[PDB]
This record gives sequence, C-alpha cells and structure tokens, in this order.
Amino acid sequence: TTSSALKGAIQLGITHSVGSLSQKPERDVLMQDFEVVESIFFPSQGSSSTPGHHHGDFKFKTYAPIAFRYFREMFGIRPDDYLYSLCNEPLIELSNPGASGSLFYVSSDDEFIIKTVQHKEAEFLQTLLPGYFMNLNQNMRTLLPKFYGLYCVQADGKNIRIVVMNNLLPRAVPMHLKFDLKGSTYKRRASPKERSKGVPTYKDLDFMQDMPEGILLENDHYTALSRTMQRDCRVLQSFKIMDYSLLVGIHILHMGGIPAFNSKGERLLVFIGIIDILQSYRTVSVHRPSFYADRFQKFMCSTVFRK
Amino acid sequence: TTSSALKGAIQLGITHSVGSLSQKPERDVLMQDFEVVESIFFPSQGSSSTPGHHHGDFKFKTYAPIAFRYFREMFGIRPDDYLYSLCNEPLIELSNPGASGSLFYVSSDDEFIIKTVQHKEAEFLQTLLPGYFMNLNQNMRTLLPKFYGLYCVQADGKNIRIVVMNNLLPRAVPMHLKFDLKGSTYKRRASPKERSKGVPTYKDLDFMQDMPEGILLENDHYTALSRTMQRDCRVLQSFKIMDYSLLVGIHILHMGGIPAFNSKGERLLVFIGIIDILQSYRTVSVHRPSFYADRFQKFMCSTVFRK
Ligand SMILES: Nc1ncnc2c1ncn2[C@@H]1O[C@H](COP(=O)(O)OP(=O)(O)OP(=O)(O)O)[C@@H](O)[C@H]1O
Ligand SMILES: Nc1ncnc2c1ncn2[C@@H]1O[C@H](COP(=O)(O)OP(=O)(O)OP(=O)(O)O)[C@@H](O)[C@H]1O
Ligand SMILES: [Ca+2]
Ligand SMILES: [Ca+2]
Ligand SMILES: [Ca+2]
Ligand SMILES: [Ca+2]
Repeated sequence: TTSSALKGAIQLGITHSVGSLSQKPERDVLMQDFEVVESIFFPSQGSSSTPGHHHGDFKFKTYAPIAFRYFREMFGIRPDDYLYSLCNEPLIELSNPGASGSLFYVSSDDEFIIKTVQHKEAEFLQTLLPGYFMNLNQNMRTLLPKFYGLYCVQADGKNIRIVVMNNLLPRAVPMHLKFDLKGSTYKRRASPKERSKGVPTYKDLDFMQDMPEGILLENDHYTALSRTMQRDCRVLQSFKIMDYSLLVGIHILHMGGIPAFNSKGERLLVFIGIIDILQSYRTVSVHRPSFYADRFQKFMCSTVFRK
Repeated sequence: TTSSALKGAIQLGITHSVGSLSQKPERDVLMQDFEVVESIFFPSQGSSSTPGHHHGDFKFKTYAPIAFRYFREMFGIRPDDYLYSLCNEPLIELSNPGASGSLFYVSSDDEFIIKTVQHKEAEFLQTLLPGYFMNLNQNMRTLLPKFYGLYCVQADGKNIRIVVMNNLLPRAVPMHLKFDLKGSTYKRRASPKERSKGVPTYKDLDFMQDMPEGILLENDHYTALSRTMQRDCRVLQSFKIMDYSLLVGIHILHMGGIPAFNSKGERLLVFIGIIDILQSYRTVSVHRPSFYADRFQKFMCSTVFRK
C-alpha cells in the first residue's frame, strides 16, 4: 500500500505544521511570506519533537505557512476544524476522473479535497499567491479555488506535492446533475464508462443536449454571476492560465447556493466553482489564454446561464 | 519662474491623466497594473487631444494609473474632488523643512501635499505597491502615507518626479505643538531658525524636554496605537526602509483625531502619521532597519504615548 503511507504522512505533517503555527502569535502577511517553504523531518524511529509511525521515513515540506494561515482565516476555516477534519479522520481516496495522473482524496466529513500536483503546478501556485491575495480582497464573491494549504511529502527520494482546497460538491446536498464545463467541444462527452456512474460528471456536449433550454436566473442573480465571472477570467488570463473548467452542480426541489429555474419550471439551486487553474503558459500564442477566457464566459454567460 | 511652469504642468497632466481614466470602465487591480507607466505629451503649440500653454513643452508621465485609482477610491478620495482640489485651484509652495533637496506644495484647500522625489525613491515606491496593497487591506488603521498618485514631469531633458499624498496637518484644526519624531537623538533639536516660526516643527529632544510627562492615552486608545504601530514597523523593516518620522500634532481644548490628556490635565486631540518612507537599503547591516524600527516604536510607545 503506497497510499496508506501517504495518507499517514499527510495527516501527520499538517498536524505538526499547523499545530506548531498556532502557538506562534498572529501577524499580518508580508510579500516575504509567500516564498517561504518550511520543512520538518519525520523518522519512523521518532525525534525530539517528532513521533514514530507505521509508514516509512519522510520529510514534510509545508509551503507559505503564514499566507495560508491568512487564507484559511479569510475563508472562515477555524484551525482545529481544519486539523480535525483532515488529520483526525480517515482520508478517503477517489477514482480520479482526471486524464492527468493527478489523484484526489477527500476528508471523511467531505468538506476538503486534496489533489496531487505537478512540480510545475506547485511552483506556479507559489507565484500566484500575490495575485491570489489581490483578487480575494477585491472580489469576495470569486469563483476560483479556495486554497487552504500547499504541502509536499518526500519519501524514498520521491516528491508528492499536494493542494488542500475546497470540495465544491459535498456529500451533504444530494445532486441530480453535474457538469465539468470549458466552452470547448472536442471530446467533451462523458466517457461511456463515466456515463454509467451514479451521478456522472457530464461534459459540454452532454449539457447542450440534456439541457438545451439552459439554466434560468433572475435578473438580479444573473448579473452577479456574469459580473464576477468576467472578473475571474480577467484574473485568469492575466496569469496566462488555461484548461480550467466551471464545475456545476444542480439540485431540483420537491441553503447556501444559487437559486435557479428549470426549462419545465422546477425550482432548483445551482453550485459552481472554477477548477484546474494551475496550468500556466507564462506552445501557445500571446493572445491565446485571452481567447480561452472570452470563450469560457461567453459560453457560461449565454448558453449555461440565461436571464 | 521655474516653478509656475511646474505647477502648471502638474495641474495640466493630472487632469488629462485622471480625467481620461474616468471614462474607461472600472475593473480590479492586477499585479500587472503596478508596473505600468503611461506617458502623454504636451506641446505649447497644442495637439489633437492636448491644449497649449504659457509654460514650455513637456511630457507627463503618470505611474501605475489603475492602482492609484484603486488606492484613491479605497481612501475615499472621489475623482473630481481630487481633480478640483489639485488641478483647479492655485498650487501653493512650501519652505521645505527637509534637509533633502525635495520640495513640497499644497492644495489651496490644503487637503493634499505634493512632494518631489529622488529617481531612486520613485522607482522604489513602484516596488512598494504590492506590499502597500497588502498592508492597506489588512490594517485599515495604518499610519503610513496615503499615496494618491505618482507622476513625473519632464521638460527640457530634466526629470521632476512627484508623489501626491495626504496632508497630515491641515489648515483646518489649528495646532499648538508639532513634532517630527524618530527615536534617534543626534541633532534632533529644531534649528533656532525653525524654532522661531509660528508653530515650529519640534524634533525629539525638544519633545523629551517640553513634554517630559508625555502624552497620556486611555487604556483602550493606547492599545490600538501600540498595536498598529507594531504592525507598520514590521511592514517597514520588511522593506528595509529607514529615516522615517512619526509626525505628531497636538490640539488643546477650551472631530476626527485621537483623544488624549495633558500632564497638567488638559483634554487634547492628537494627530499622527508616519512619513519619509521611501529611503530603502534593499551601507547598512542586514539587521539595521530592524534596529531602527524597534527603537522607533519602543520610543513612541513608551516615551511619547503613555497609558
Ligand atoms: N474543488 C473541487 N470540488 C469538487 N470536485 C472537484 C474539484 N476539483 C476537481 N474535482 C473533480 O475532478 C474533476 C476534474 O479535476 P481536474 O480537472 O482538476 O483534475 P486533473 O486530474 O488535472 O483533470 P484534467 O485531466 O481535466 O486536468 C472535476 O470534474 C470534479 O468532478
Ligand atoms: N504627509 C505630511 N503631512 C504633513 N506634513 C508633512 C508630510 N510630509 C512631510 N511633511 C512636512 O515635512 C517635514 C519632513 O518632510 P520629509 O522628511 O518627508 O521630507 P525630506 O525633504 O525628505 O526631509 P528629510 O530631510 O527629513 O528627509 C515634516 O516634518 C513635515 O513638517
Ligand atoms: Ca480539467
Ligand atoms: Ca490539469
Ligand atoms: Ca524625515
Ligand atoms: Ca528623505
């Protein structure tokens, strides 16, 4: 089991990483804080300020600790709630629907998602942090991932790098339709394999067909979305990012999401988040990520959400 | 008159610079925005979108337009209030008490101060902008300058670079004592020349003598100050900045500042701001700006303000 040893190191390291930070007195984030990486060592034998364990010897790299303290706080994630949910209840794997070799876990209480990430991606997240902070403090209705932490586990010379972020679609509300959307069409049909799951993640072409009348929004609700998507896309292309989806969940009826109306007339509440935003191009043209973005919203704000 | 031609170019350029921005639709600030410098040309002859003038031909460089739009807004400075105060009423010079060759002006309504700045200083302000934004959005009771804009006037091959910021001590409240403070002692006595002015800017040694019992603060008011000074100094040393003063004004009685009590017992309202913060050392030791900072607050929060 390569995994049980990964789950272990994670729950171990975060606890030490975040617990040790909670004793140090809180202070503002400085630009200097974003480039910090602190490492702490974990022998199976045990250490002065380190326990021993079933799993093999590893180091636990935690990225930009202070900034994520701030981001967590700013997202209303109480520290020992973070700690309990993540480090004190069995982590749960996930048959990754990602073509990329990245693999996901969730918290037992299903509030957090952990995803693994390319070394390129993690180093880029590290550079996003200023722009992240800036967008977070200007548009608090933003749709981007909510990054709770960035950590690296290194065992036996190999790097596993992770991003703890927010589950957009929790076990809580049952969910009748899901969509991973992009505004592109090629191979945007759920693999017959995916298609037979319980609630399958339908892609674009699936959507234009099964919901051709769309998802309807009140005049007031529609502007808000249209407004902040425009805002996020301007952020995104700024950083020359691509391949990112609008993840969309719909619950039909018979309380914290977006209220909408069906083609037939059903009152339903929608749930959205922008995901897969760490693939930057900082072989693509100068104007290219701009293209991906305009297309992106010109699709969500004309075909996927209507007034 | 080298000056009338400077006052002119300033009032001219800002008007064009800021007026033209007000027609362009508002949007969030991106990291990209901080490094932008837009230039616009002013012939005495006149141009397609440019008038003619008494003064000589110049270009008007305006630094980081979008960010300062944001900073102005965030400081409650309505655009045409900025414009009127600065560009539509005679600018007023000032016998600079600065040993540095920098020279000041104020607005007729005495809400804004313009100061000229070393090319080094302006280029450093340009780099402060991210850290500035970050501190501004975390500590909105911060004592640092309120930067409204950064502009450059270039005439006859020569650079004049300016920083529009906030008058800490306006014509409005009459003011009985002023202090430029640092926590250093050498030559910190008001020059006999300065000392005979109306209300002279007393320096450190002047203070420890004329007000040896200090300035007293309620338990609640004192913590607030002590708290945010600590916060600003941590910002300041972060950027390896030095030579900055706490400017302090006191009004004794017989409504927007800090309430305090005199040695005798007089109820008085204090007015403070941290100034001269663009001299960075990014010949000084690594630990040096840290030293300047600890000394700085350990003086204001023990000798200048007492609980
Ligand atoms: N924040 C999130 N909340 C809920 N589900 C998510 C989240 N992020 C990813 N998922 C699930 O994973 C799917 C896509 O993941 P993502 O695209 O981020 O990973 P990947 O392996 O990089 O995939 P891709 O191959 O498209 O790049 C989504 O359709 C969604 O079902
Ligand atoms: N924001 C402000 N509000 C009010 N007065 C100011 C402000 N900035 C500067 N002054 C006046 O100018 C004096 C010092 O200016 P400052 O130190 O910034 O300029 P300088 O020419 O760089 O001086 P120095 O030689 O000390 O570096 C202050 O004591 C104050 O009287
Ligand atoms: Ca994707
Ligand atoms: Ca990906
Ligand atoms: Ca000074
Ligand atoms: Ca100076």
